[PDB]
Amino acid sequence: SMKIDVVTIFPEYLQPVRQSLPGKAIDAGLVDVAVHDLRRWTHDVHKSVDDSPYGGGPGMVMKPTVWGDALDEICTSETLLVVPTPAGYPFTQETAWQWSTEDHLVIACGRYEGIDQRVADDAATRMRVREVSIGDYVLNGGEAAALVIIEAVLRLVPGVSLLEGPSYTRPPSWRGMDVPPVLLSGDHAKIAAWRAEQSRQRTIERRPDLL
Amino acid sequence: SMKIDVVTIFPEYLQPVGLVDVAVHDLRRWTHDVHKSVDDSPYGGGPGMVMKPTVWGDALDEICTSETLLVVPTPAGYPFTQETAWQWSTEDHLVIACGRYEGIDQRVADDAATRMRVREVSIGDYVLNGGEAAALVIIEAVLRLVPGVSLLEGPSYTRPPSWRGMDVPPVLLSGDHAKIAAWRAEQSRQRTIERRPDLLGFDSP
Ligand SMILES: COc1cc(COC(=O)c2cn[nH]c2)cc(-c2cccnc2)c1
Ligand SMILES: COc1cc(COC(=O)c2cn[nH]c2)cc(-c2cccnc2)c1
Repeated sequence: SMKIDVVTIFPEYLQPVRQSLPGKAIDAGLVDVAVHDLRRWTHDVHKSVDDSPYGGGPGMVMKPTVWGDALDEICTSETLLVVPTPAGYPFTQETAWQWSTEDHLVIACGRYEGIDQRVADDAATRMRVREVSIGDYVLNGGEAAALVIIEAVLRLVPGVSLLEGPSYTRPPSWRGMDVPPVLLSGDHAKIAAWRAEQSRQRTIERRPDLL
Repeated sequence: SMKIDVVTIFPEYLQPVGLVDVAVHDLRRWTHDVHKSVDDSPYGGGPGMVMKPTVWGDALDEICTSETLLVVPTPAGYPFTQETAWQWSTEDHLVIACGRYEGIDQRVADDAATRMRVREVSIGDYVLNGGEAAALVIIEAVLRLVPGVSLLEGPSYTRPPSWRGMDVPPVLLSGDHAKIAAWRAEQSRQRTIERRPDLLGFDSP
């Protein structure tokens, strides 16, 4: 059973996740994903979520007073607070496996230049906090990263190396290209060895970093 | 200016998407029979189903041209990075083919590559149920680089200068750009070493 809370200034962006949830998983109480508009915790009539950076520079920084109030209300001592950021530790399949057993994830979606660092540092004095990157590219905000994280974790919750090689299905011949005959051979030891070699060759060509 | 076509059996997942136009297409629109079957069991055995080449071939025939960059997200792909985003930001036409089940028949990409440029790419070393979330990541990373639209970044701070008894580092309040530039450098180097030693050419933990 897992609760996921997402905090964002674009709550509609998280409409897809709540759709893709099977009804049976929700009714068996195995999962609950809730999305919260950050501006609910703003203090001023202009609903400000950001301000200029100390020390100057580009972009605005999200306000600690607003985030602090939000996390105070949503988090508990048992919460795993997830903060997507290009500056984070790498989020990998290992990470997804580990988090799939958590009772409560809270994902803080940041925008612009980032979130005042005191938010995470304060939170870390009473809960577990993980700043993570889903990849070495830059996005405008953490919302797309939240979708990726939610999907990678929840598909490892029951009910909710080398690269893989090519897959084939019917028909045996299509636009002049035949399925590799070994796959139709009924020699399953040989098929396994062909697939292993396919995997080795693909990994050398595409991901030599994994060797 | 850029056109992006996304092809998927779950088009409503792409809802959270005039310098660019983005169109989303239901792959089932190119099936011929009632059940609208898009997948079948893998030749050679294995787990899960494989998307059939026939449906994909018909969809891509209509949607792509020889100028098209066909993008296929897959955990088995070349890495999609910021360099990739820069490269694709000047393309006229991206088509993103979103797979489901355990994958797409390899002949779809192989056939496409006889007519156009094809890129199988991974957005990271984790596994998703389908390419749709990866498509959203790729679209965001690329569109923000479209004309008219290393080391890890260190910590950022804004007002107030003291919050819950936690002070903004004093150098950031000093107005000394040289001391500030140097402090930020030491922060970034320190963060990179700790979190991403691979970026500086060191062994991963
Ligand atoms: C909370 O701090 C953030 C968060 C994000 C969104 O996450 C990603 O882009 C990401 C997550 N894994 N890989 C990339 C982006 C920025 C940002 C944007 C532009 C310039 N500088 C910083 C800052
Ligand atoms: C077209 O072939 C695919 C595509 C995808 C979706 O993309 C990603 O998950 C992804 C993209 N970058 N990093 C990860 C997933 C699978 C798949 C799923 C489960 C088991 N095995 C394979 C296959």
